[PDB]
Amino acid sequence: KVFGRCELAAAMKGLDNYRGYSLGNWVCAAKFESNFNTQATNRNTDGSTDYGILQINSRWWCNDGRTPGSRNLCNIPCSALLSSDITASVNCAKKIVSDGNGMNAWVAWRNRCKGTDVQAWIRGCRL
Repeated sequence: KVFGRCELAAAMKGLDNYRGYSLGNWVCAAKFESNFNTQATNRNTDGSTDYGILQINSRWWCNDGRTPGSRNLCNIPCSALLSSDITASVNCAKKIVSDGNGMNAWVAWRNRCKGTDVQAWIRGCRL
């Protein structure tokens, strides 16, 4: 499913201020990570693949059966992260952001959202 900005913001309200990260940060990351598309996937140089709305990596978080040495810390097959229901992505994202590096774990957030007016991303949305 390709989400609308405000639609995704409402879907992501459980992440609003989680670990101190305002909702705008989460919507901005999704935009630049998957362009609001739950079915997005990207293979990396190291053989791992990023999945879904938040492009969660198969090396540590989910199992895709083709990433040798993978850890599957979120205990889910990566395909669960491609569903139109983003719950699994939201619950795995919570573990990742708690890992110690915060949202810096998402390269697109670090390079395109961090230190910007992220409030603009939920502007106009009825929450």
